[PDB]
Amino acid sequence: RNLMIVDGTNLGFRFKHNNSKKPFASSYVSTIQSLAKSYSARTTIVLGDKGKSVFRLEHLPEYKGNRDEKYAQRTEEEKALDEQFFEYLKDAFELCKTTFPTFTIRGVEADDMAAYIVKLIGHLYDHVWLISTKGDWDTLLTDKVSRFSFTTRREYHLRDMYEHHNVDDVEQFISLKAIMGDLGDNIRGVEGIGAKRGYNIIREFGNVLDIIDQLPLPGKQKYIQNLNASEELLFRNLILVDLPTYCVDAIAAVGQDVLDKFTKDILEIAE
Ligand SMILES: [Cl-]
Ligand SMILES: [Cl-]
Ligand SMILES: [Cl-]
Ligand SMILES: [Mg+2]
Repeated sequence: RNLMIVDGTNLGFRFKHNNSKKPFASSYVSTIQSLAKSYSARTTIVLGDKGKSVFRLEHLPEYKGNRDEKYAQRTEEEKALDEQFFEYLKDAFELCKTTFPTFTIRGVEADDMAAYIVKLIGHLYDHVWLISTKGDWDTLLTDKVSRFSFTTRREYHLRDMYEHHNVDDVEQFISLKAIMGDLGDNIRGVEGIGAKRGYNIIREFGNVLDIIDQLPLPGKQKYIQNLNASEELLFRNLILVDLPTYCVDAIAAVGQDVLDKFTKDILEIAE
């Protein structure tokens, strides 16, 4: 009765250390099978990353530049080990494809594919279970869309949004992420705004688009002065973090034909 969407590269890292040394294709597929039973998945779709986010790099050339730097500073042995891991992950994906619908699209993040699948076919299922450790995927939560993380073991539901993310709803989460950015993705945020302040700002003035319309905001605090100077950053960050709004555009960035093919494939699966 449910749809299960697997963040497949993310799952591969589950046992990254182990998965770099010995082949894991059979274990990988049996994990997905176990998850599908646990979550009563009538349909299971596995996603992988391939290349870099063309859409996000066009908006922010420095996007995930910290991650690129780390890869570039690997020792030759670290790199070989990673190359081994990715060869094993490729084998895992190939085996996976024999059993489950499995997609990679060069230049498109798994995030965008997942968001688009939920939009396109989520209505056909009782519940949608997202298998990912990425907090960014909680921009997709609803009354009928939840996430499971293998690292934390938590099942993430919309009703628990404040516990998880210091906001009450997805619109707020998206706006807060835009305001705060993310060090890990090399996305700058507005100086002096923590989760508390940001939530309070959103509850006062509205979402980031509403905030932008009201600049300059009243208030003497330095973090308000910082916000008032940040129209460009806020608008760009919203594009970078608002998965539901931009997921179609992010797929279309690599070719309308590629988006059309993906749409066709997903609708076939859901029939
Ligand atoms: Cl590599
Ligand atoms: Cl700032
Ligand atoms: Cl704060
Ligand atoms: Mg991110």
